[PDB]
Amino acid sequence: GIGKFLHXAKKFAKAFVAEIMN
Amino acid sequence: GIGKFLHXAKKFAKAFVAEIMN
Amino acid sequence: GIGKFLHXAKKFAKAFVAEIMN
Amino acid sequence: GIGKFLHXAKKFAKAFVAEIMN
Repeated sequence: GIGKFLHXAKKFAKAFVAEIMN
Repeated sequence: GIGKFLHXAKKFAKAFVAEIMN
Repeated sequence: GIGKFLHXAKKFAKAFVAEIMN
Repeated sequence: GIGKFLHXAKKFAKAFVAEIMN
């Protein structure tokens, strides 16, 4: 899905942000 | 941590790929 | 009806997202 | 392209107007 794909990016965006913070 | 973060990357990678193959 | 209208909407959403990525 | 996307918008607008005008 296109929804799946974008709600994919959002998860990775958030994991990225959590991690640069650590 | 890393595992969780790569396993974020992995899901985005695989969803990005499924999306381009439609 | 609804099915045809929603599937109008879905085509715009897909074209919109494509357009912003290109 | 822009042509494709614009002619996405047009189909959506036509589907919306036709839906909502009952």
